[PDB]
Amino acid sequence: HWGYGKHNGPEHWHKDFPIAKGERQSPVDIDTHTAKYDPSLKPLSVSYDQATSLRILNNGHAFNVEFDDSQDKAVLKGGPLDGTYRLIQFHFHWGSLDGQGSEHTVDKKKYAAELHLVHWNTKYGDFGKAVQQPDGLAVLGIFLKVGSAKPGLQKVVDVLDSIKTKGKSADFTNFDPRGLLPESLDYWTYPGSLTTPPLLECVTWIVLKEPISVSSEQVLKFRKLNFNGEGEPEELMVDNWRPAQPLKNRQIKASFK
Ligand SMILES: Cc1ccc(O)c(S)c1
Ligand SMILES: [Zn+2]
Repeated sequence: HWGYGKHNGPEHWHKDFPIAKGERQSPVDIDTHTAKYDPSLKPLSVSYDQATSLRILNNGHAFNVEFDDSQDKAVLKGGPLDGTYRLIQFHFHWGSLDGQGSEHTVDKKKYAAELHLVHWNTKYGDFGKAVQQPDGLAVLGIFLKVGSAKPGLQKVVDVLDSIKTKGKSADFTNFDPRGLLPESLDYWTYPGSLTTPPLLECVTWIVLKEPISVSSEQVLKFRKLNFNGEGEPEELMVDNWRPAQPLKNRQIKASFK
């Protein structure tokens, strides 16, 4: 099945998921000079004060920090969005080397990793019905660069050794995703897709301009995770990013001058 290696990586995914060569695939390169400022974008509203994390899971492709999305807590609205989108999980994509890892790129620059905070449009009732709709998801994408540590990330880094391999989970309560956000909410936005199979075209992407800084030791610990299950040959969970896809008939809009 699918993954990130030579035989089952991004160049292969189209055979099981033909939408891989669709009209609104993600990620894309963000050409900052041609992304036009849109003064009709309303400001972005991230309301994470009542977020309830539950668990962290190694799914064999990344790790997910999962949230209780059974009530009106942890919502994203405003910006380009009509309505309210509820946080369900976040995960990262990262590299084997600090010079690569992000899925979106900014004027072809690759960051060391990228955070995806995944939210579903509450008008569709749950995640599974929302990924059947073209406006079902909003993903807040945040770039990571290597420099100073991100103190708000440490509780995640410290739990990773308990979920080394595919299928492992760990209780992960009371984690506050506000500690993963940069100062500014200036962003670029465009219509796209999941960047992993099943590659569904449901996503309004909101990619923050300001990266967060994480330390070299924090990212090194992401790179000790494993794609394989326990008892299987070790394959380090690194380079779980899809490269940029054709922009096709899309415009990227900037929230800022
Ligand atoms: C499950 C899932 C939801 C949203 C996403 O952007 C990605 S990459 C994966
Ligand atoms: Zn992702």
